[PDB]
Amino acid sequence: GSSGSSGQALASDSEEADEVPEWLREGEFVTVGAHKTGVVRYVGPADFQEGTWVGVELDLPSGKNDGSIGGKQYFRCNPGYGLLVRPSRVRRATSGPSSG
Repeated sequence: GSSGSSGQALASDSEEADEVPEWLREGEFVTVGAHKTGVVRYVGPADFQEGTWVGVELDLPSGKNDGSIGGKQYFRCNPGYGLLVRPSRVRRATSGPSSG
């Protein structure tokens, strides 16, 4: 068993945490694994859960929390157009190569 490519690249595979990227911030376009795209509206820890959370606004109806969760609110826009996921569930999009 030997393919064309070969070699190791030890980088990150020991300390797995919820590190919050630098690009992550309010007014920043991003995408999710299974939650479509959405702009960041909130970025900070929670009260019910530990770690760091990221409020992503979904232009389309497919979220869970209508701006607030378990009482406490973070962002308000419309019922059925809000969601809050961890940084791990958020990636940079930077869409708009030519058009907008």
